[PDB]
Amino acid sequence: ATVLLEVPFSARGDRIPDAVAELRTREPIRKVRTITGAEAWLVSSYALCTQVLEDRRFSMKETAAAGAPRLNALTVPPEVVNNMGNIADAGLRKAVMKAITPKAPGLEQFLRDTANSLLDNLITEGAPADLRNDFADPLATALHCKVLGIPQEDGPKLFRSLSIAFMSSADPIPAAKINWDRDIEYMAGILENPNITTGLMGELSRLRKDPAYSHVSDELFATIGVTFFGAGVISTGSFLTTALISLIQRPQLRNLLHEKPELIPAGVEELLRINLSFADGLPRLATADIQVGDVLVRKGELVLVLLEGANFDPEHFPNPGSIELDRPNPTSHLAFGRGQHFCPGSALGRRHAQIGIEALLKKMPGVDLAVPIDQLVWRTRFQRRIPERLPVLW
Ligand code: HEM
Ligand SMILES: O=C1N[C@@H](Cc2ccc(O)cc2)CN[C@H]1Cc1ccc(O)cc1
Repeated sequence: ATVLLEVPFSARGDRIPDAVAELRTREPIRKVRTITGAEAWLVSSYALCTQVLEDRRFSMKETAAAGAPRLNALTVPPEVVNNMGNIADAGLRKAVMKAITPKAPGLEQFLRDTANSLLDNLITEGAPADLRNDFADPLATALHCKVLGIPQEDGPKLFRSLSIAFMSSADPIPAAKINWDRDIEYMAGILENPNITTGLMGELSRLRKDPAYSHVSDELFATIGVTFFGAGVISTGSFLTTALISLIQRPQLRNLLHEKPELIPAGVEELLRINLSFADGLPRLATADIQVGDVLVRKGELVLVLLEGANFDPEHFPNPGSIELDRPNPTSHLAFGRGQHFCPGSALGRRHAQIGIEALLKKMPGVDLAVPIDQLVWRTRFQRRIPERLPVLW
């Protein structure tokens, strides 16, 4: 006798498990057990993943309902699971989007200057260098302080909440509440700080005093700052880190992008497609009985949309494990999701990775791992797959 298949399969972000293609072929929707002990439906084909993400009856908000089967414990208040819905209901979606575009004057130059400064410091210090802790994550942090309009010196402490805030735990996490409440207090102070007049927080600060937003809660305004900092920093830092591994393990591609940097955007789109940064499927709770492939999902059941299931599906992306810069459907991957909850920071995430990679290839054309790849230490029970350190030489 064996127990029901458990998720996630592996915390490693450098290889996709063979089990993914086996499930996709044999049972592209099948029952699994999550870390909390709940059962869920794991969806692993492109066709079924998109079906779920495109049907709002598979609800993100309802995953926070008391008594629901859970993928993991909440690390935020339950209402914050509906964060984007709350922002939209407050009439703030357009303003938040506009504030997080990479097209803001001087923003791309700031990303370039910051990436170049971080790389120059690594070169001065000498190999080995840690590309996660001393490149990708500080670049993500600096970017988000700039986008938010908050002091660069405040970034490191906000960043240190993230190793806990983005845990994927079976049980509630006491430290997550301590950090959440403290970070909310910080953002509430930013809204009242007369010096904060730029970026997302400067815009929220002004809208907060505009009569057309007088009944939007101060709780929501502070929550937008904490959540966009956290989601953006963890997602960009983690994606860039693991994309650097994907690139370092593909020296022919690395050489091609070094030689022809105009191919970097197409390269980043493929690095997004093959990315294993999301450690768990995207969760949704069924609000009705809905047929998904051979399974009638019942109201109240949990569904997990496995992004690498979709993104490595050979029926949608032939030769899925290969980075091919001339695919006919290059942006049709699910790295930023699909449907109602499509990533609001997608353009900024793409630009962060493009500039980070462009700068690294110019500064360190000979970049390579400084340890055998198996020696990377993959963070466990986390919402992202990331190596704890990424030691390189050049
Ligand atoms: C490479 C970088 C990024 C990746 C791969 C990524 C990926 C994703 C994915 C897959 C989703 C959909 C989740 C779902 O449907 O359950 C999402 C949602 C979200 N992301 Fe991103 N993200 C990235 C960057 C960012 C940035 C830069 C920000 C903000 C500054 C951001 C903010 C958010 C937020 C707030 C949501 C929730 C949207 C909703 O619920 O409607 N992301 N992201
Ligand atoms: O915008 C959001 N949208 C939802 C997206 C979501 C839903 C369910 C999950 O299992 C994971 C993420 C959750 N809260 C935020 C993301 C977030 C989470 C934790 C933090 O400490 C900071 C920012």
